[PDB]
Amino acid sequence: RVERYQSPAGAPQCSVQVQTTSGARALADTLCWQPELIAGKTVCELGAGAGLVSIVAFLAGADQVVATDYPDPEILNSLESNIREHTAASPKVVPYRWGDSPDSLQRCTGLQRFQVVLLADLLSFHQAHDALLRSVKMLLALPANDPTAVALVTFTHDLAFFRLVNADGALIAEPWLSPLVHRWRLRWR
Repeated sequence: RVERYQSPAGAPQCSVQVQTTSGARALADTLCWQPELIAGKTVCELGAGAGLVSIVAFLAGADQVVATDYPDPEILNSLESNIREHTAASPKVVPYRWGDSPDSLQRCTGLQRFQVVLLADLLSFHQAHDALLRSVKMLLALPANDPTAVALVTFTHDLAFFRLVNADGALIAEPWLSPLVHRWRLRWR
């Protein structure tokens, strides 16, 4: 089942066709309107799924996109097949289980941490909220080096994930942009 995507009218502009096995569209939409969010930044996508946001991230001029999903051949292969089919410093596709030390991911890509971290539609399964939090804590660039470091979290209409973040006082979870599907933001401090 091929889902087709193209950016909205009046955006600083490409159509994407991907094999499949919502807030992804929303996070994408944002990236086209505000490419300067990720222009020249290092980007890591958690649960990249079909690969839409990572492809857009690339087309927006990130200096590295590391798209990740669960270590499953079926999903990774097509993730890569989709990402490659729209790439002519190519993005890397790396397996990563939420909560795992990122040593191997940092081995494969050369990056320790990331300036932008993208989380489209990962919020439905609650029992994973903790591992997601810890993942962001481990993957997001530390303020010492990058003060403008950010994790962009988008989801489709609970907010308990963000409750979980703030209770754990390391990161801080704030709303970020108006709803289309909601858009939030994680950050240090």
